[PDB]
Amino acid sequence: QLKIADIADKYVFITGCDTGFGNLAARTFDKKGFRVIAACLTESGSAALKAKTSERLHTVLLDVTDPENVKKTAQWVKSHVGEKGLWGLINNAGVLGVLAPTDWLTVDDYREPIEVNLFGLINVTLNMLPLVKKARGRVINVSSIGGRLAFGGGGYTPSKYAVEGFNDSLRRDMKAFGVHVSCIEPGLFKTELADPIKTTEKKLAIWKHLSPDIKQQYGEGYIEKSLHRLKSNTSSVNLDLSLVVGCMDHALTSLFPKTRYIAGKDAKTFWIPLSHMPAVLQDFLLLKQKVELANPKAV
Amino acid sequence: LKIADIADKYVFITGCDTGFGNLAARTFDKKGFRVIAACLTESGSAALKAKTSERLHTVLLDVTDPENVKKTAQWVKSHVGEKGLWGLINNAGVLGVLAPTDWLTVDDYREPIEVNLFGLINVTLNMLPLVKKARGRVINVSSIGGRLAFGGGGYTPSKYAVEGFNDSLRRDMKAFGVHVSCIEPGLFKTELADPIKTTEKKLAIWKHLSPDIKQQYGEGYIEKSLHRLKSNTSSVNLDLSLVVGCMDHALTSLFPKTRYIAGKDAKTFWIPLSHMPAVLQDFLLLKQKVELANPKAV
Ligand SMILES: NC(=O)C1=CN([C@@H]2O[C@H](COP(=O)(O)OP(=O)(O)OC[C@H]3O[C@@H](n4cnc5c(N)ncnc54)[C@H](O)[C@@H]3O)[C@@H](O)[C@H]2O)C=CC1
Ligand SMILES: NC(=O)C1=CN([C@@H]2O[C@H](COP(=O)(O)OP(=O)(O)OC[C@H]3O[C@@H](n4cnc5c(N)ncnc54)[C@H](O)[C@@H]3O)[C@@H](O)[C@H]2O)C=CC1
Repeated sequence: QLKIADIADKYVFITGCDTGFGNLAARTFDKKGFRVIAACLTESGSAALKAKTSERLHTVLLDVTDPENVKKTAQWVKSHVGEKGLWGLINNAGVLGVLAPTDWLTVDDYREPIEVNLFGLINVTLNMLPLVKKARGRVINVSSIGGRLAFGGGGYTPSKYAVEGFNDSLRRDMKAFGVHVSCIEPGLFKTELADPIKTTEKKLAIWKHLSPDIKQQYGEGYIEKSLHRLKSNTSSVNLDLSLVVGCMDHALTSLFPKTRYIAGKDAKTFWIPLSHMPAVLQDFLLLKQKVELANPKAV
Repeated sequence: LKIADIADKYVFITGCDTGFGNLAARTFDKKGFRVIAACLTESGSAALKAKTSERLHTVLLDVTDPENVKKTAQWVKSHVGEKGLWGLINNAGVLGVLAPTDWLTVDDYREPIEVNLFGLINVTLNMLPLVKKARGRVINVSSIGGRLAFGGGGYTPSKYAVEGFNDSLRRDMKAFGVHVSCIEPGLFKTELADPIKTTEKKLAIWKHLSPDIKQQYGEGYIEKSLHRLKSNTSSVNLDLSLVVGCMDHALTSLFPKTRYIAGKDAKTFWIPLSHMPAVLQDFLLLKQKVELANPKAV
């Protein structure tokens, strides 16, 4: 294979490096000899990341939903990289948000995941884009199988579908500047994103204030019956985060970066294939394992 | 065959002032449905009332106003009583600012996402108990723009998002016998997409654009891009009834489809192109795009 040269002279900006993919990426690209700028949400996230990495790495406190903070951070990066520009932007920061049946939710429940996963990713992209153009560099967007195949109710799937759409508008707009745009679609991975207990604890808070009608339709025990089911399929979840960082690595360092990478044997052989199937067949296969409502005719 | 007792069934349609929503309100009124036509403007609803039977009611709805949506859902709940709401057609939408991504701020993305996604979701969540009651139909108007990305701006993200929400809703509602249909129109002559309106927004943005971007694209880029939009306004459907016919099948068929494609453009070019890898989409979609004056001026 043909890799790029002068990795040591190139800067990579990564969002959400406190935990998960972003943290392993910051550490992996620091070892590789890139100059990493690791955006962290929390002081302890950045202190633990600094403590584990070389002097080539800098950390910045970034909340991607704070437009002043994003603009300041882009100003800082612009001074520091000067005429090298910014070789690599990895939009990794994301949250699950509330995940529940659609008919349990209000529109406000949809706001948080869209604000981080879409608006935050867009604003960071628009603020760094002049620097990535300058370097003729790489924008890497972290999507989800949830951006090709809808999860249950909540803003996560809409936010990820939207990222897929923005990613393609950006790729086509940037082809003229020699800037490559790569979309990464991970399967299910053990990170801090998706915590069966955290997810069940949010469903229970919603249940507490849910109308009598919905409670009668689903039935008492629905939440706990559907946790016994989530836990039946927690074995088939990747613990190897490097399958995703390897994809970021190829998108950063390959002379021929792919427009889409799929991480996880789950994703390559089940989820993405299922995303190409007509809805009749997706609904058939996805609904086979769903908890029966107590009183569906109580409408 | 078709359902029975069309005359006993209510259909709520958003954005009936103009375009698909207007033709749908009129077509379903003629068909003998009891239409509740949500209009953005007083003059939109006065002209719609004036052209339709006494079976039709109009309500003033801004889908981005959550108080207005909740009030309208209360009004509908009283009026349909125990029939519930047989049909919800989420039709209301706007294009927003359409321009190269590197011209835009995040704020430019907000309006189309607020109408096309948040507005559609909030109207859906407020009417859903009534649609469950009727064991009825939710019909979401997407776009080829929700399967294949248009230029920069929030329209394509909003439409991709609708496609995602549509599938979450279909799967959540299968247990209540509620069917969910997604309509993907090609390009149609409505008030949505107006080459002159689109060019007039690009020019206002140009006026405040950084020296760097202006050098890269070059003076005349916008006007060269209008000469090109106007070269391909022949290949734009004038027959809005191709879309309302799809809504009709989704409302009245015992076997409503999960997705309808309207336009010969959409069936034979756009949707096929949406299944191709990016190398091939970018090849075909970029062939006809205005060369930048100084792309290396970065
Ligand atoms: N782990 C999985 O199974 C899947 C993960 N993904 C995506 O991978 C990306 C990374 O998440 P994971 O590493 O899995 O989880 P994680 O929660 O461990 O990492 C997400 C990161 O986002 C940061 N973050 C959250 N809100 C932020 C904000 N407002 N501003 C700045 N940073 C913020 C957190 O500090 C954290 O470092 C996300 O975009 C997620 O949607 C994709 C598909 C599924
Ligand atoms: N016309 C086309 O070629 C295409 C249209 N579509 C979709 O068709 C749908 C209907 O639009 P068209 O009839 O084509 O355009 P249009 O502009 O003629 O109709 C849109 C309707 O939405 C209403 N509306 C706009 N903002 C609103 C708000 N905040 N609250 C309530 N109502 C509001 C307007 O009053 C109007 O009646 C849209 O969702 C659009 O995205 C799909 C693909 C392309």
